[PDB]
Order: sequence, then structure tokens, then C-alpha cells
Amino acid sequence: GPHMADCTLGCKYLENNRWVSVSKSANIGDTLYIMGHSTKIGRGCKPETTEWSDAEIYSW
Repeated sequence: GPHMADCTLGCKYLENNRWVSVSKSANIGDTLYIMGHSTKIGRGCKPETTEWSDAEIYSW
């Protein structure tokens, strides 16, 4: 079988003063990249870091 992600991380980042949402996909154990920042995807699809100066994960 193929290997797909576990969860879809719905996050928004401030680009050019516009909050752009993007849903990315990663596994429990992946490292999510947002704006150059990286966060490990822990349990409950919940990333270690959910908040950044100009970026935030809103849904997982």
C-alpha cells in the first residue's frame, strides 16, 4: 500500500500582511514547515509549535 499522511494541518501565515491559509499534510512524527519554521507533529495531529510571530496552526 502507499504511504500517505496522518493529518491535514490547517494553518495560516502572514504573507505580505495577508493571512493566507494553507492546509498541508503530514504524519504523526513529521516535521511541518511553515515560513521557515519547523514543528514536529505530535499526538492528536497537534504540532509542537502551533503559534509563530506571523503564522499559526488553526486546525489539525
